[PDB]
Amino acid sequence: DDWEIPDGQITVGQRIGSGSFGTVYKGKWHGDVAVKMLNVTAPTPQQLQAFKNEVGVLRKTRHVNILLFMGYSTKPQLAIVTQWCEGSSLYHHLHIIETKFEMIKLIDIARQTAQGMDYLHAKSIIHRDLKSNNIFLHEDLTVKIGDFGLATVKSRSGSILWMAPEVIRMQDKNPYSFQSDVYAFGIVLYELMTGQLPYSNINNRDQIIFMVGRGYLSPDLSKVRSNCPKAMKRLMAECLKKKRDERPLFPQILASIELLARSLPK
Amino acid sequence: DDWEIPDGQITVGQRIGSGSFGTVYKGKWHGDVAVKMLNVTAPTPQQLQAFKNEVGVLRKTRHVNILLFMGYSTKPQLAIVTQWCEGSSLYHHLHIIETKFEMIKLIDIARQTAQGMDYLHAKSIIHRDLKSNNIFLHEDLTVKIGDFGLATVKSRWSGSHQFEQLSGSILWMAPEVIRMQDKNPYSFQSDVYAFGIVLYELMTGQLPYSNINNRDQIIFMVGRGYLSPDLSKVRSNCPKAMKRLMAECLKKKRDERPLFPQILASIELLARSLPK
Ligand SMILES: CCCS(=O)(=O)Nc1ccc(F)c(NC(=O)c2csc3c(N)ncnc23)c1F
Ligand SMILES: CCCS(=O)(=O)Nc1ccc(F)c(NC(=O)c2csc3c(N)ncnc23)c1F
Repeated sequence: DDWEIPDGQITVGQRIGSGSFGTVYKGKWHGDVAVKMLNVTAPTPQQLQAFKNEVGVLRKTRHVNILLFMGYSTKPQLAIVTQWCEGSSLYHHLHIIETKFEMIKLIDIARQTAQGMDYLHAKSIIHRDLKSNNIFLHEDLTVKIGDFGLATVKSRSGSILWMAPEVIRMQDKNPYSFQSDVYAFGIVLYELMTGQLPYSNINNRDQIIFMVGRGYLSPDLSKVRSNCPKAMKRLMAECLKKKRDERPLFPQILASIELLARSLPK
Repeated sequence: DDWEIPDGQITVGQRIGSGSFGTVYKGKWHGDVAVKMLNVTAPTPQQLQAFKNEVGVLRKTRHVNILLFMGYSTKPQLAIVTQWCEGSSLYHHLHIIETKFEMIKLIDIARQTAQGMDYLHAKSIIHRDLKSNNIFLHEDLTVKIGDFGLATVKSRWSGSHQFEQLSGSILWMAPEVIRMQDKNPYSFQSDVYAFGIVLYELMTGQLPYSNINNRDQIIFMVGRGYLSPDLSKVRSNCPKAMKRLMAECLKKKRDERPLFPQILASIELLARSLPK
């Protein structure tokens, strides 16, 4: 049972992650691992207690498209250990190196991503930050969705682009529904289908923020490339719906992504 | 938490597992899965209870080189559900479709297999049936070790699954195991021995004792120590450290066999001694 990983066992190496929420280092623990060290130095329950509970959510995940939670540290620091992934994140492929994907592959990344989310949701987990930076291309073929945990350890800016309007207008207590995630997905669809971040012709974040939340600005669905199937535009539009209850849930989304997939190379 | 998958959620499809201890099917449940259905025709509380225990073992595993356990069913029949791997088993590649692997790749397959084994052991689980059919090459480049699951349940239900799967792996059995000298011959080391055999498979592209068609004799001879894998068949470009590690691994005397942490060190060492 308990995934406590006693000190001395994990070797820490090369560094990668910034901000708060933690620092991420590439590690070694029965092979190459990833270690996200929260660096929130010396808790102190019930801060300690909260982390143990946050871990509880992670252990509920077992899926090819969800990042493999392997264990957590308490001693050296508070930390979570996951599988390490070769290749780069989708945000990197698309908007940093500009890897041009074949239309067939693009549809597939989407396919897997929806696959993973459907799972997350079926297991009552709201990601609350689905974006192409948290979608990893492992060996550049398999999709691993990460950073969906530790909402709560953050309860006790700059992924605005994926925020649904209800989320964006920091309005009520909990904007986060499955459909909040669906909308974010929509944005990532638009990402794949146009190899671009939305609203790139507006240089004023607050303006984006204001408009998105009011439904005056929305992503420009006509920047999809020609070899992109008509039905993809139809689904993007469905996930991107400003009223949340107009958005499909994932199983239904999944269905559309499959149906339209095996009408493409034929 | 608890992993029981409620009825009729899973979609069974292609039959793949022959086997008299139930069938492996390619399934669908949140994407492609593998479903192994025990089809010992309806328990019997509490075989059921012990079954659930066996999952306790499976849940303990969370490693890239261990076939991802995804959940279990009891509802229609008893079942274990895992990720579906694309690609084929190491058995299939070596012996059925005769894939010639790059020397670098082969050593890598060894490493991973060793890697996963190390972990498997570092969680006090003995495989008891390591062979190249239980080493799966997902996407042709990641080893997922499977079929180490329902140890006790298998060890203790009426049927010829108790027989077949012993016969099914005489080649990988350590001597200690071959001569049923007592109740428990199975060890970290017997696993190391079987691993030593897959090492042979990888380097020789062959099963051992390929020129001894009488299988009853194999059992006698190996148990007595008159027979062991012919290590002069290692393809001429195999690093000579790997040929030594092989020997080290296959030691007839169990306690001369190194354990995985150390094996892993050797494999990683001889890796660095090849491309550069
Ligand atoms: C099961 C996921 C738990 S979580 O907290 O929701 N996500 C989560 C937890 C710990 C991590 F190190 C990471 N990983 C990363 O941030 C990360 C950055 S690069 C990278 C990589 N090449 N392989 C694995 N993980 C990462 C997570 F994505
Ligand atoms: C760690 C998993 C539990 S276990 O009992 O050790 N192994 C185990 C349990 C249920 C399965 F369907 C399988 N899978 C198979 O037998 C199997 C045959 S082909 C195949 C494949 N392409 N991908 C996954 N699994 C399999 C297992 F290997």
